[PDB]
Amino acid sequence: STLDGATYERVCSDTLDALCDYFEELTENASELQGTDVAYSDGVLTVNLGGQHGTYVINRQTPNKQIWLSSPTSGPKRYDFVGTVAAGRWIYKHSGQSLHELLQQEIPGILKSQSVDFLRLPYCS
Repeated sequence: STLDGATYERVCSDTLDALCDYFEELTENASELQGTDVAYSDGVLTVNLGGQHGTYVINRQTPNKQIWLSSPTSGPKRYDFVGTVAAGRWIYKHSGQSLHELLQQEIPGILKSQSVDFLRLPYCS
């Protein structure tokens, strides 16, 4: 393939909607961590983890049929989808790790209060 426009929109929506839900799950449980907030609109997911840890941005970029990521520690990446509507993952041309594996690497050390597993979410097969 590539995912055509309609399929990309469905897969991207499912991927990002679930990530938003999970980041809300993690940050609403971490009640002791102040200055955190999750915002989500227009295909842009914002995870502000405070003044020390910075802000993640994960967003749909429709013209490119990609998901873009900016991490306060590892910087920017553009992800393409590989797979089908049934199962797939988001991959970046200069890393072996999927989007969700990157978050699994970087987030647990920040949210030490939580048991973190991004690999249970849709579209990281």
